Amino acid sequence: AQEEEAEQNLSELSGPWRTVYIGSTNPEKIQENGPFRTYFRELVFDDEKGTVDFYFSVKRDGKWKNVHVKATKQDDGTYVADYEGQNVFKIVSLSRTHLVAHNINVDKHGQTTELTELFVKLNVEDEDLEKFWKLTEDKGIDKKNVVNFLENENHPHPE
Amino acid sequence: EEEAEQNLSELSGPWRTVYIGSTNPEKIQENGPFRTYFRELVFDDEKGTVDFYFSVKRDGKWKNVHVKATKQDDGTYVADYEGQNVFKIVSLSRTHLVAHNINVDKHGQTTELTELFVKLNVEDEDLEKFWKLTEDKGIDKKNVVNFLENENHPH
Ligand SMILES: O=C(c1ccccc1)c1ccccc1
Ligand SMILES: O=C(c1ccccc1)c1ccccc1
Repeated sequence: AQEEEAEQNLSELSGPWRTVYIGSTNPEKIQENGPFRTYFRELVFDDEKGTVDFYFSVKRDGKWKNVHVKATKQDDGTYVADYEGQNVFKIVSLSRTHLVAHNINVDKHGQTTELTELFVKLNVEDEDLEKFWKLTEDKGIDKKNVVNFLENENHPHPE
Repeated sequence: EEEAEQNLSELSGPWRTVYIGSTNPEKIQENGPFRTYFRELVFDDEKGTVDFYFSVKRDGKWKNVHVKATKQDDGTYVADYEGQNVFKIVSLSRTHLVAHNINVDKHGQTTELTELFVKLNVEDEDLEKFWKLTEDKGIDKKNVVNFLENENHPH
């Protein structure tokens, strides 16, 4: 026989995530204007369809682009996705706080690039959200006069 | 299983704004001085100060701003930024900060703000796992980009 089915409950991990480090066997891919110099914003895991949606930003041709990629899991355990070629992505380490992954990309010219990455989750606990809303209510502030900086398109540029 | 010793200076590092509320909506609307995107906070126990590093859009352009707040005997902080500010920390832990700020501008107008900020924690064991994986794939350390420091020092 082989290995047995892997238990999964990644739905919980969905939410805002950020890029910490990305390594590459080909520096061109992550250098300025590179296709994989990706600033993550959000990750959504769906245990039913067995997919992962990536929402990130990349600067291309001097302009900033918000990209949405959808990855599909395989019996293999790895995920496949189309972005600047074909990608085979593997989650090496995962938890409520971090994600260490390895990705293999083959561009249109058949060039194979291997990338490693570390991403961290921006966790907002319910207890702390309640403390904010109560405080906000005590100061007589209208829910309408509250801005969400986690999901706002009008944000600073890292480069 | 181990955890770093808890210290105030241990709270220093990359922080992000989650929510900001204002009694005066104009202060946090686009081009408002308090629509602040936090980058880093630096706490200093000995000196009784907190250094704020954030970005704010003004006249269609992003500005990086640094503000140093000083603690008072009553535990609150004072800071000079678009008038005088009295900053109060309502709840603080390794992962979150809830604060109340009172601001009085150069015209005598008072605005009361509330905010929820979160810290971006990078654990030592997670960094090691990343570096072990990176070397396993024969990736040179100079072929690695630090995205966190780019976002913390934008332009
Ligand atoms: O930005 C990555 C990526 C972006 C879009 C599709 C697949 C992967 C990536 C980089 C390094 C490791 C793992 C994933
Ligand atoms: O922008 C804030 C601020 C920035 C610099 C000095 C004082 C206050 C702030 C926002 C929300 C809650 C508490 C304080």
